[PDB]
Parts: sequence; structure tokens; C-alpha cells
Amino acid sequence: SELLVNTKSGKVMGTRVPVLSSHISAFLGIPFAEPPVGNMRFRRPEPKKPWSGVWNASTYPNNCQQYVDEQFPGFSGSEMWNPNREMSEDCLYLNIWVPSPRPKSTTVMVWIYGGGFYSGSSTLDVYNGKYLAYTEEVVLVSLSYRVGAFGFLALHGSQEAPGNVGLLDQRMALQWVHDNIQFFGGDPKTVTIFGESAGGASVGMHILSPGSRDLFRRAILQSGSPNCPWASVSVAEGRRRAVELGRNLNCNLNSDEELIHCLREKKPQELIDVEWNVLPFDSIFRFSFVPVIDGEFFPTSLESMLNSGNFKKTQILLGVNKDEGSFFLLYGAPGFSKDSESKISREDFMSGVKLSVPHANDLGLDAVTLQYTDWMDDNNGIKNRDGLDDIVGDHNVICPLMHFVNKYTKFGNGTYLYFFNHRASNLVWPEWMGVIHGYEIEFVFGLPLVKELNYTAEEEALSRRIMHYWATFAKTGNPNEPSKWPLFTTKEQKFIDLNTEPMKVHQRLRVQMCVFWNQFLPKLLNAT
Amino acid sequence: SELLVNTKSGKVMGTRVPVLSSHISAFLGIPFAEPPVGNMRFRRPEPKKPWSGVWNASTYPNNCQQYVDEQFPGFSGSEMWNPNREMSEDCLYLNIWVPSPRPKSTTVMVWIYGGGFYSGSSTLDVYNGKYLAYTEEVVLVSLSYRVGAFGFLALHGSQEAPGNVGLLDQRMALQWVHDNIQFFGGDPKTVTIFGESAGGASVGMHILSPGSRDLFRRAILQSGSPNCPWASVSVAEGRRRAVELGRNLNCNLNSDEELIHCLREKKPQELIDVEWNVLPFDSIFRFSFVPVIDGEFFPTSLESMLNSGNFKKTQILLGVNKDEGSFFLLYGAPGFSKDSESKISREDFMSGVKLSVPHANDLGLDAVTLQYTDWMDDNNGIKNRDGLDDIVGDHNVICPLMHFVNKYTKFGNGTYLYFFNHRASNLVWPEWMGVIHGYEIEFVFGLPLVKELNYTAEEEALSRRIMHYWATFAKTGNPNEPSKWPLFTTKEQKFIDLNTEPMKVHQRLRVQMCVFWNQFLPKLLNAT
Ligand SMILES: Nc1c2c(nc3ccccc13)CCCC2
Ligand SMILES: Nc1c2c(nc3ccccc13)CCCC2
Repeated sequence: SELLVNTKSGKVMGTRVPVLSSHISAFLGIPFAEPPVGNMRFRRPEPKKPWSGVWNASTYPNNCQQYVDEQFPGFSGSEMWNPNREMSEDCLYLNIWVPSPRPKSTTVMVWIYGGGFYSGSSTLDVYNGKYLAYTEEVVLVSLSYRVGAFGFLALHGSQEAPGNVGLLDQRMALQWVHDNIQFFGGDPKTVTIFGESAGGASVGMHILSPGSRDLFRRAILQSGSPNCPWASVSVAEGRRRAVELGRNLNCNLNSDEELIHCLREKKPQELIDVEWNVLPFDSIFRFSFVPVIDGEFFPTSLESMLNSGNFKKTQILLGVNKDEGSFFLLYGAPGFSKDSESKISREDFMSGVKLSVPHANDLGLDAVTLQYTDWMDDNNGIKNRDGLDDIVGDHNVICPLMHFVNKYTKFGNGTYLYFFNHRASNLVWPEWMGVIHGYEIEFVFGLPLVKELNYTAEEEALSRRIMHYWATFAKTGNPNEPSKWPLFTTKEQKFIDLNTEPMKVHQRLRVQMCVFWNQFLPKLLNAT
Repeated sequence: SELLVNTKSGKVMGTRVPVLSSHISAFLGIPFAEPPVGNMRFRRPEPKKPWSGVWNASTYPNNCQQYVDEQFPGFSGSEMWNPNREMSEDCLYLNIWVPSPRPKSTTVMVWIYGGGFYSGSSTLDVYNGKYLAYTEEVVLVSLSYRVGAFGFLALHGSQEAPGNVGLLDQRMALQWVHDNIQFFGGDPKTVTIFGESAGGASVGMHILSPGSRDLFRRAILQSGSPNCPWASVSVAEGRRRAVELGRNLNCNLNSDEELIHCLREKKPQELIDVEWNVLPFDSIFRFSFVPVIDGEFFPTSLESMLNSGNFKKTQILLGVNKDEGSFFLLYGAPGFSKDSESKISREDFMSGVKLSVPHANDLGLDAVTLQYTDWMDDNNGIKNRDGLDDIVGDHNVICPLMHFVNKYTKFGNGTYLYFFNHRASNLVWPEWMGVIHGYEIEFVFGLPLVKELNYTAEEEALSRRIMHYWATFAKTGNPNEPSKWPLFTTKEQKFIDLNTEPMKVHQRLRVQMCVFWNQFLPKLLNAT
């Protein structure tokens, strides 16, 4: 055996993959649900019928349908994130990298990919778990889940297209892992789900959803938080967008049945083509088809849940990157461009903030500008570029995350917080973008170990520390082997910097700005 | 003669006063209007009937009735500001210090005292013009004007008690100066009115009032601005307070006639006793009987006037002191005390801001706290003490002054701005109060020249510079004799520090904070 495994669904043949100077076993493309094609589009996933024979798990699966990014065709910095396999609706599979020799029972790390809920692949090279599995000796798996319309369309009172289906796909994979990781050497009672962006937000959504709390132990959230403004919509909104999509394809909108049948006949690409049209406003960092607060997956509003402790209580490890805004600005705010150093004028500055705070009213926008502008240097293009980069970041990633942390820490069983602020020496994006959203993942997956990728030795050191913290936290529940990375406490809110220097512990990650967003802004907008 | 002068009202005999190593002539107590006693209380001042004989002008006049401050009885720091002569309703007189030998025609400086409109005397030792008159060879005069109820009660549609009467008294003295300073060697076409606190606000009110624009050339405003929130009330409000006072003395409130007669029978002290009761709210830095925007003295709201250029266009010299709040906090905010270093708790901090912003709503207060609190050190007593000291100062003196400057500069003929931030070495108030409101006046009047007062030599130097700037500006219109004290421009808003070091020019005095008060706060409060 070694490469032959009997799972409760059938047998699977993997491959021996080279890792550094050795090998590992890899089982790629194991199906975990029935292909949600045909009349199953938009419906919740079915558990997969067992198979006879041996499933060949030697190649990656297809990727789900999604919007291909071709804003900088050929550019590696963007291309590295695009589906590198044939897209297909039939894309619910999972991959597992297992050590050699196969362990008896060891920790498991399940990776849930990001992509703003409209994109993502498990087959990307920055998600190749061979290095982590090998260096830390853990079993690592990667899920697949429907993104976009296909995974989050939500005609609420319908069985044909209830929302959150992509969320259910995640769960189903979590189930299969629970019920079969043992045959691969993993301990089902010690699986940690980790994810970034929408993945990190999904993770926190599993910590909240009653139905998923039991299929995992601990969780890691990277630049994501379930309460982030771009991660959920009400049923009403989902309906709104669902129908709006329908009219863009000129579907009969007299009933959900008609609407849905119609959408089920359209070719996948047609859906993607008009997907970005249904948003209700001009905005940046906002996605169309996202999780809906439907009353099932989430019993109540996430805010009540956070306030009542209605969530799984384990320990979590989470964090943020220094320049979370960059990517969003560069891709859709006027004035930024990849080959320029993007100095923004006050005109484009004000245009930017409108895009970042789509729900603010005049007074709100005014309030934001007040805080983010250096009044004694009002028209400085560099300062304006940077201020915008912090508006997007604080509003959309840092401040909601800090909110989550504070409400979770009251009842969780430990919290570790990091601030990743290192720019890879080989970054191909411009220096103005800084430490970009998505850029710590190279570290967590150990790509610096690959000398051919040109990282400095000091960075190799850094990913090994990161990988260890991640692994040790997954096993133990504390990232430190027996300097200490302090626990985060509501009292003395400590966190650490995660860069190549001697570690520094700091306190109160972005308080000043975060009280503005978490307490002032909302009141303002409500009073008005 | 020398000491005998014929004025258009009658002859006056002065005194030769020692000044340093020499002498000067001083004419103290020259009447300028008919004593507003009896049935004239509350009424506008009459020009004084000429007299026969020689008026003996050898002693100071009586002081107007006012509230004596006895919060720290015997303490010089407070006592220095209390009436040092018998108070009387008969107090409209003026004083003039003239050089020896009498000049032919020279610049004139008329001092209008401060006191929040409820107090003030011209006879105080820090307003003794012998040093200025001598060192700079100018004619210096000091007015007297009714303060409190007696000078600002305002039953609008009444001839018996129209408002702004104290303001008219100032004018009348300005008239007499215009019509007779020549007999003392002064040039009526080169009189500069200077004043501090309410005096500085009065000065700006003369620059605005059509009726006074012609009796003076230039103006100096120290820690005051006509648009400061505590300097004026609407006719409605004045009526309100006028009647409220009436009920505290149980006057018949069926008519202005009854009310007024009643108030005219009360002894002066009764009025003072309940004077502070009529305010509409708990507050700090707010006075009861103040100028009313009546449509006569001020044709329109001061804001329209500022916006339309409806004001005298000459050059002005104005400024602020570093710690304008101190005195107000110390006198009526909970937690501050003279012999303690007043570390304020967040409780008293929040109590303080409520007192400083009596018109803010919850959201407004919230907005202030946001800006003035150091969120990463929330409970620091020192930081809270200081923050409050800046709330009061920025809200009540610095920010309105900067507003005035900006609107005036568009149409004035030159503007010079200073930031006085030197703490006298012999200050008897605690170090936490810093550079207190009122404390530059010692400098402007040259008391450091008096060696018996114990100032350092470096301070002697400082008052001579100050006195020169003040004198030279009064003559020329520019404080610099032919480093330069730049003009203030709306473009590059320069100002200078006025302390014993090498002069520094800075830009944009308190922009950040001032945009909050001048533009944000008001909108907020209006939207809500
Ligand atoms: N497509 C991208 C994704 C991420 N970052 C990116 C950064 C730049 C350009 C494209 C990106 C973060 C994870 C999700 C996908
Ligand atoms: N009574 C006072 C006045 C001023 N400052 C003071 C400062 C401390 C205590 C009393 C004061 C400034 C000018 C007006 C009067």
C-alpha cells in the first residue's frame, strides 16, 4: 500500500511526489460530493456515491468556473492566482499530501482558499502542500467549493437555490475528512481549518455555524473575518441580486422556478459575464454573490452570535498584513496604476473614499476624510495614496478582524494574533503596494524553501518559523514550542510582528483607527 | 502747562508720574459720558456735559460694579485681576499716559480690557500704561465700560434696555479720543485699539460695526475674536436671560417696563448675586450678559459680515496663548485644583467635555472625545488633563480666531499672527496651567522692566520686543522696523512663536484640530 488507501467511499491510488530531497505521497482530486452539474446547479451538494475500483488520485482536479483575471495578461503577479486547470462545474474534489512513511495518527490542516467568494482554486502552486506536509509532518488537505453565482446565488425561500451552497460544499469536505482521514494517518480529533481572505472568513463562519462546529478543532484566519462587510448579505439583498442577474440574462422573472430554470440553462460563462453587473453600487472590495444570513447556516445575525458566545470555543490564531488595500486600489480606484508610483490627487482621493465606503452618507465620507487626511499637507500625492491604502485596509480587513477577536476572546480558549509586514525580496508588484493582501501565503506554504524561487536565506528562515508556528498551533493549540508569542487578551491586547527581524510584541493593533470604524462611524451613519 | 490741558469738554490737570528713571504725565479719571446711574441704568451712554474749572485727573476712577473673584482669597494670581478701587455705577472714565515732553502728534493706543464681559478694570496694575508710553513714546489710553447686567442686559425692543450698551460706552470713549487726543499730543488718525479676551472680541466688534469703523485705524486682538461662541447672543436669548434675571429678583414680569423699573430699583449687588444663575446650561467659558446681535450695532450675523467683507479693511495683529483652557478648567471643571497636578480620570474627563461643549449632542461629544483621546493610553490622567485643556482652548479661542483671520485676510490690508508660549519665571499659578489666558499682558505692558517684580533679564528683553512690535505696528501697520515677522496669508498661513528663543515662523496654527471645530463639528451637529 503506502499509496493505496481504502476509504469508506472506495479505494484510492496516489502518487509519490518529490519534496526537496525526498518524497511524499499525494492523493489529488478525491471526489467528495456528487458533481453539481445539470439540474443540481445551485442546489446543496450530495454526498458522493461510493465507487468500485481504485480512484486514480494522481492529477489535480478541474477548477470551478470563475472569472479569470486578465487585467495584466501574462503578468505573474496576477497570473499566479488564476485557475491553472480546466475549469468545469464538476469541480468538487479535495487533495491530501501525506508524509512518507505514512503516519499512524497525526494533525491535519485543511486549507480553504480565498478569492472574494468569486474565485479560487486549490491547485494553485502557492497552495501546494508538499512542503508543509513534509517539513512539519502533518496531513494537509485542500478543499474546493463553488464560488460566484454557482455557489452563492440565493433565492431564499427556495430549495432549488437556497443560499450558502458553497459554504455547504466546504462542510461536506470537512465531513469526508472527519470520516476518512484516519485511513491516511490523520487524527480526526485534531484537524485545524486554515484559510485566507474569503477562506479566513469562511473559517470563522464554521466557528459560528452550529452545523459545522463539530468537524474541526482549532482554526486559523488570515486577513478575513466572518463579520467583514464584504462577506455576507441579507436574504433580501441576495434575492435582489439574484433577480437582477436574471434580468441581465433576460430570464423570465415571474417566479423563482422560472428564474432558476432559466439560469440553469445558461452556459456557465454567461453567468460569469454579467456577474459583476448586479452590485448595487460603485464600490471597491465588495463582491456580488456572497454568503447570506439565512437563518439556517447562521441562526441569527453574526453580531448577536458574537455578543452571545454562540460559537465554538477553542483557540484561534489570526492576523493581518500591512497593506491590505493595495490590490483593491490598484485594480479599481482611479489614479493607481501598476507601473507608476500612483500619487493620488485630492480629487481622486475623494473619489477613492467614496468607493471604499459605499454606504457612507456625505457626513460619513466627511468623517473618514477628517481622520485620514494630514491637514497640514492636504494635497500630498504620496500621503493621499497611502491614506487610501489604509482606508481600504482598516475598513475592510483590520477593523472587523479586531472586532471579532475582541468578542471571541471573551469566550474562546486562547487567541494568538500576528501582523505580517514583510515584503518578499522577489515581489513583482510595485513597491508602493507594500505587503500585499495574499502575500503571506507564500510563507505559510514554504515556497521560500524552493531555492529556485530566489528568496533570501533570511526569508527561508522566516517561512520555517511561520510553518512551525502554524503546525505547532495546529497540534498543541499554542504556536510556541515549550520568544513566547503572547496570548491576546482583552486587557493587554498583545500581538507580534511577523517579519525577518527579532520578534516584537506590540499592543492594541490599530486602536485609534479601529475605534473610529467600529464605534464612531456606525453611530454617525445611524443617527443621520 | 505740560500738565494742564484744555479739551473740548473742559480743562484737566494731570500728574507727573515716575517711570523708571524719569517721569511722564498721567491724566487719570477723565469722564467721557454722563454717569449712568439712576434712571439711566441700562440705557445708552450720554456724552458728558462740559465742565468749568479744571478737572483733577490725579487719581484713578472708580471701577464698575462686577463680581469680585474670591475663589482663592489673598492669592495674588487671582487678586491681581480684581477691582482695586471702589466700585460704583458711576465708572465711565478714561486714563491717558502721555510722554514728557508732550509730543506734537504721535500714535495712540487705546486699551479695552477683558473679563468675559462680567468683569474688568482699567486701573489694574497690569494695565498701567506708564511703561509703554515711556519706552515707546506713544499716548496710551484705557477705557471703562459697563460689564455684566449693567452693560449688557438686552430687552431688545426697548429703549430703556436695548442691548450692547457697554459696547456703546466703548464707542463713546473712542469718540472722545478722536475729538481730543490732539490736545495731548496724539494723532487722531493713528489710534490703534488693542484688547484681550472680551477686549479683543470687542475690538473685532468695532471692526464690524459700521458705526465704529471710523474712530480708529488699526486694531490688535489678543485671545479674543468677535465670532467666539461666548461673545454674543441672539436677541431672543438676551430676552430670555433678561427675564430670567427678573424672576430671580422676583420682579413683575408682565412687561419690559415693569421688569426694567424693577431692576432699576435693585441695589447693584443684588444683580450681581444672581447674575450667574440665568445661564441656560451647565458650562464652562460661557457668560451670561454678553453682546446681542441686535441688527443695529451688528447689521447682520457676524458670519455674513465676515463672508461679505462687510467690515473695516486695515491691518490687524492678533494672537493666542498656548494654554487658554487652564483658567477655566481650574475654576469650574471637576478634578482640577490649584495645589494638585490635576490628573483627570476618564470620568471627570467626560464630565469636562460636556461642560466645554454645552451645545453638543451625544454624537457631538462622542466626536470630540474621538479626536482628543489617545486611544492607546485611554486612562492616562495627565493626558486627560491636557486634552481637556486643549478642548477648551481650541473650541473657545484658537479655532474661532483662526476662522476670523481667514475670513479677514481675504479683504484686509495685512495680517500679523503670533502664538505666545512663554511661561513667566515668576508665575504663581501651577506648572500644569502652563501659559495661561491673560498672561501675555504682563509683557505687552512692560512689567518685566520693573526689576522689583523678579523677571529674568531674558524676559526683559522679550517684553521690549513685544512692546516694540506693538508700538511699531500701531504707527506703521507692520510690526517690523525696516527677523521679519511674515504676513499671514491664506496660502502659506505663517505665524511666529513669541517666546524668549530665536523666533520661529510656523505654518497653519492648529489646522487639524481647527478643521474639526470649524467645519466638521458644526455639520455634525446640524445633520443630527
Ligand atoms: N487574485 C488575487 C488574490 C489575492 N491577492 C492578489 C493580489 C494581487 C493580484 C491578484 C490577487 C489574495 C488571495 C485571493 C486571490
Ligand atoms: N480674572 C482673570 C482674568 C484673566 N486671567 C485670569 C487667569 C487666572 C485667574 C483669573 C484671571 C484674563 C483677562 C481677564 C481676567
